[PDB]
Amino acid sequence: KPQVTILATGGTIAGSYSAGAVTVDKLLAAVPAINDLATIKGEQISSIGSQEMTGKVWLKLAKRVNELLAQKETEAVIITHGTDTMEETAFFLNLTVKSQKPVVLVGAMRSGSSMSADGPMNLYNAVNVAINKASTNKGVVIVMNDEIHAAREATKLNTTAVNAFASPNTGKIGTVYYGKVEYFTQSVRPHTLASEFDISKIEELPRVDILYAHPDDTDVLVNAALQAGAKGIIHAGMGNGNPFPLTQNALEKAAKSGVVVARSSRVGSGSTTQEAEVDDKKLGFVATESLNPQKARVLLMLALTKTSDREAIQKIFSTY
Amino acid sequence: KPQVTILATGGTIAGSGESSVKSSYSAGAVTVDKLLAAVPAINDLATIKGEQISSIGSQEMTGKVWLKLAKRVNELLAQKETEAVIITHGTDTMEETAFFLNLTVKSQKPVVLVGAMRSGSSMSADGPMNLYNAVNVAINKASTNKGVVIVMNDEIHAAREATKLNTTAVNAFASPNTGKIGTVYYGKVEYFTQSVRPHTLASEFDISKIEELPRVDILYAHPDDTDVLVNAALQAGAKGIIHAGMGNGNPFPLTQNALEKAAKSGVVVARSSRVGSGSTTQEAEVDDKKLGFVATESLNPQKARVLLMLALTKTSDREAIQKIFSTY
Amino acid sequence: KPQVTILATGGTIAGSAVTVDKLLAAVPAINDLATIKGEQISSIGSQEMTGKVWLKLAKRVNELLAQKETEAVIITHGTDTMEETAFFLNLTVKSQKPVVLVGAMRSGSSMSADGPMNLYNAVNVAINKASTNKGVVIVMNDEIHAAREATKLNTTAVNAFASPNTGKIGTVYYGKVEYFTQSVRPHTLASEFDISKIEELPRVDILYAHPDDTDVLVNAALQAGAKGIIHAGMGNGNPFPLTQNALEKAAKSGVVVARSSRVGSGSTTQEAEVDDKKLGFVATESLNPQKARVLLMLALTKTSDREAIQKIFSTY
Amino acid sequence: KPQVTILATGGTIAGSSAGAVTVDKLLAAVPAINDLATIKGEQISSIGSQEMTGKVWLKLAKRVNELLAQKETEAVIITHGTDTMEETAFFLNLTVKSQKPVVLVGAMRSGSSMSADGPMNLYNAVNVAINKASTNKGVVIVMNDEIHAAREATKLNTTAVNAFASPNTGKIGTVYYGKVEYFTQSVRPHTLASEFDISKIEELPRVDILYAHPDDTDVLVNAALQAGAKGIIHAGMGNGNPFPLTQNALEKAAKSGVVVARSSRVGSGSTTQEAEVDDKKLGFVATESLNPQKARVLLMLALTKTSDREAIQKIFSTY
Ligand SMILES: N[C@@H](CCC(=O)O)C(=O)O
Ligand SMILES: N[C@@H](CCC(=O)O)C(=O)O
Ligand SMILES: N[C@@H](CCC(=O)O)C(=O)O
Ligand SMILES: N[C@@H](CCC(=O)O)C(=O)O
Repeated sequence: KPQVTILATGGTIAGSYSAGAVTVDKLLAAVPAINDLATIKGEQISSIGSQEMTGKVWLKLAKRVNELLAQKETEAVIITHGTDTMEETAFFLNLTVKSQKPVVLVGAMRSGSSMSADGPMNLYNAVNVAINKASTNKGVVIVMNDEIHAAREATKLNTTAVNAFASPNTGKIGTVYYGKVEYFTQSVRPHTLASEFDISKIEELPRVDILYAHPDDTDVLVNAALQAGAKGIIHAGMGNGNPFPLTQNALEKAAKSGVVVARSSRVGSGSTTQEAEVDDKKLGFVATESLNPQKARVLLMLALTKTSDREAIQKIFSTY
Repeated sequence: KPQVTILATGGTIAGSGESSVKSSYSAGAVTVDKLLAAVPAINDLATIKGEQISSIGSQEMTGKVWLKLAKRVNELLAQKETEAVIITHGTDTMEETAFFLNLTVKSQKPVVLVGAMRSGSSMSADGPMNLYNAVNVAINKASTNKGVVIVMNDEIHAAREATKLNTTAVNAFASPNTGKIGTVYYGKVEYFTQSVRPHTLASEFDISKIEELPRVDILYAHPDDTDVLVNAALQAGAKGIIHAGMGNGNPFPLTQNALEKAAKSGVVVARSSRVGSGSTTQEAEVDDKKLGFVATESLNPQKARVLLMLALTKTSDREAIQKIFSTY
Repeated sequence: KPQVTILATGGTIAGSAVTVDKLLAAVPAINDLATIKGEQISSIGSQEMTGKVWLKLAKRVNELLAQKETEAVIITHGTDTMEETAFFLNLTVKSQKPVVLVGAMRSGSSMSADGPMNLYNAVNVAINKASTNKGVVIVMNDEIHAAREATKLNTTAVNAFASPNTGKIGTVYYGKVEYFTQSVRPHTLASEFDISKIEELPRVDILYAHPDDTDVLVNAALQAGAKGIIHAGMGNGNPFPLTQNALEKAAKSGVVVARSSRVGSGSTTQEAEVDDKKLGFVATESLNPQKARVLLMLALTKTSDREAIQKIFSTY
Repeated sequence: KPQVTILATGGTIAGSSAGAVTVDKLLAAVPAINDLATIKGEQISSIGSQEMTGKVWLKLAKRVNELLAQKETEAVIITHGTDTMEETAFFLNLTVKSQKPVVLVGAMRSGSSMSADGPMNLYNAVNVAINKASTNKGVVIVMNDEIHAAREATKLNTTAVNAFASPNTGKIGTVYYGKVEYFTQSVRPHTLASEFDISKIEELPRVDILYAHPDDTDVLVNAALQAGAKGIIHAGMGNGNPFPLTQNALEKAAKSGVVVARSSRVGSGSTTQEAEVDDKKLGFVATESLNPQKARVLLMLALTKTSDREAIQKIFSTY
């Protein structure tokens, strides 16, 4: 049997021999068929809802994943996670885990005690994906609702639906249906081993704020973010990354002062492009291209561990 | 043939390199004359008058322009000879304008917003067809009492439901919680559904005597979030805050504490979501009655901001504002 | 509390009339919402459905909703052809009272079975005051879909149901029901169809278009006594030439040929590439082949006139 | 600048010597193309895509193979009607023996229409064809600023300019005013990796498609058998399920040596093995994550090599 570690970041996503953590033992009690597929070890990394996630928990999680996958006996890692910010954690890991071994994030849109709880099947499927030979070198994945999503592309796109996860710019890379795993595509953007980021010696991540653009917008939130020590700002702009004039002036000021301003969009999908209506080279801004504000924040945070140069950060957004 | 006024809020959404000026007819505004020159088939469908209400990209829109636009639409539709109004508009904030109008226009006559995702000078510009289709929708008898609509990419979207969901695509407009209410294909209009949420004549909002709208900020939630943007919004005089929360409208704890403070101080805090679709629900993880918050339900942050702005012209009571979000 | 009848046909629905009693044992919270009566109308997978079962079901629903004590009907049904049954009922049930169809994409004995929640939500929709006069609805995966618009769009997903031309009309989330839109196409009471005295429905075949297509399937359908043919055409309802010739023959012989599309969404339009008036064809517009077949079947109970059938497709 | 051949299968997709009049009209309508590449043109057929036939597919595939064998040819672009572009693309994806780009492109709106999509689609298609990252992606469809893998692409709407989709996987890349970016690629074998070879083939095997529904029939199966069908795609209800009467007739067809492959009418997802239909007992193949029309193409090619159930199942589980 392959050996897999499940890292829990909160409560049980399913249900209502010790693997080595009470949450994971409850999961194995709820979904006993998992034991036929793999030898499961368990650890409790944090005990929070995903809306309480912090960079400190991310760094801890990434370092631990790296240390687990460096072990000869460990075939893969599964992380149970709240759905609200699973995309951010998955993306962070996708650029910080230095292995080709599978890393799978999984959660549940419905409570484990609910009628028609999604967790049991999601978890079962996640274990099957983790142990599948074809999952090697796919990068970090999210497995939800019979679907396998690349971490670069995945987002929570609905407040409540069991099918809330989507990859709006590319679609799912594969399927998993009652444990049967099939890949149809893979990301051609560099991840994991190919990533230039290394967080092994990092204790705190740089501060990056996100601003929400709208008509009759303001400068006061840019200024508050500067005042609070923001190293970067993601601007979730109107349409193709467009700011209101008053806000643009403030962002220009921010940029001149050494804070990295990266243009994303509030709309939900598509690329926030270079050489559209905003003169990024003149104003000192970066275009985040085909990401979303929350995932752009993650990438900018990592970029800021290496550099605050406009051109080098643009190149990072145009690569990853 | 019916008489329709096209209100332009910026440049031409169709054509390039046109003249306004032709011997047979003008409409009363250069932008609109250029539209007619670019799409001459429009003149067979309706008698077109034109006005220039503003001259901006939609990313520069302001409450002042919205008030001006709404009052003018109300005037135009009060005229016996005016069958409908079409507003040409930038795509970036067309959804906010449409939604504002949907709650402030006191008529059953059609109001149609239309734009173009591609420049009129571009290869394969979408504006000419979008505009032609918009005119056909504006004059169609079935468009009466549908509320304010957006017409883009052969589709008719209810203002309550519409959003720009993509940065660049000609098909960027969607109604993610309900779909389009109708279609328009080479001018052929069909409706399949209609909103059952009150709009236009049935709206309780009235902006005829309003000069400035209340200030409502929007915040973007994320892990390791902060209190400093709530505080800055309070300091700047925010009457309301839309919180674009994680998942089903969930805040980070530090931010929640600041929002609770904001609520206690009389600022209306309304929970929406960053995710893109679905309802930010009551009686989920956030105790809204205890904390003093409103749940915006099936809107999005930007449209929730509009509704809260209008609500704040009448009241800042939590229960009354919740009822407004649960009605409109 | 309101009285509701659940009709089982049934499919694989909740838990590991007896079927309805098992549902109530699996989802006991339903008993707090309504007084549930149960009947077994058929005992089949929905891939075995027939016009005889549809007629029986519709007559029974009409009888039940004519009763003063009956607030609504819920029909448990297999997912494969739920859309066809819902659409049929939408044009044949003569009442404003709610009719809700509900099923499950996963077996009731499966991990994470969808049936229990679907059923619970369906009862809540059936008894909601806003569900009156919405027409027949499908309730699946927290969503309320109008029968006219609904289709099964995926082979296996719990979210397989969609309304690709319009979206869902409402939501139901842990029993909380909200409507955001409603159909403006006539249904139920406003329908001109009446099946109370009908024992067999007219035969309507469906053909699948493709490059290098054939005439032999048109001919076989004619030979087998087809009163209508739905052609699931390429793109905007377009036939291969050999097939078109055969369909023209079929039309001249009195068989109604209606153009739909294989693509999955959008309207198969009039006045596109196919000269329908010349060739003798009807354009089905914004339906799909399977639902167009239902509507043509009903139309054929009243008429086989091209213009009248086009008017029916342009109305319903 | 790179040399690219545009093969036209019908009229102009844009506007109202490269070596073919259609292609010269395209260059007149979209002159910016000439800055990107040296364009040669050929007229392979002169038809709407609803009139496509295997004969035109064979001709097209052989010609593409010839053109890409030429050192001077960087890529091929094929202008095509939208209705059956997905079939032609899928066929070429399994028959073109090269890593050089092959790009299919069309227009949902007529070139003479207001807001015609052809000019931009064509411009974008040339940019994709000449991009270095398009090598070894397989055959692609370029429409509405999107790059779709041939295996996954389908026309999903009757009229919309955004009618093309990849419902099981999404687009593999984007092209926006000529700027090309790939985000994914297919991991299913295509082009050079395909086992199919049509260089000596003159006619493809006959494969019919049947549309399933309640109260279904056996007469269409029988007519297809009578007409010489080597295979039948059954577009089944839900997860590839037949009506009983029809299943009996398909079982008969299978026993008689006709390959029966189960797909679905629904639009997306896999028609799976080991669901409600006992394929091994009845003699059927499950087409998995394709659609009826593309399953037909793959079965047609499979039938040039074998009519064995197990070998055809393996083909559907591979490509
Ligand atoms: N807000 C919770 C919801 C539970 C879930 O859907 O995962 C979380 O993300 O932690
Ligand atoms: N972003 C500008 C450009 C035009 C458009 O995209 O509609 C605007 O919103 O006005
Ligand atoms: N194909 C079966 C699946 C089981 C179910 O849907 O209940 C049916 O349509 O009945
Ligand atoms: N049905 C025609 C029209 C052109 C088009 O839609 O691309 C074809 O496919 O050739």
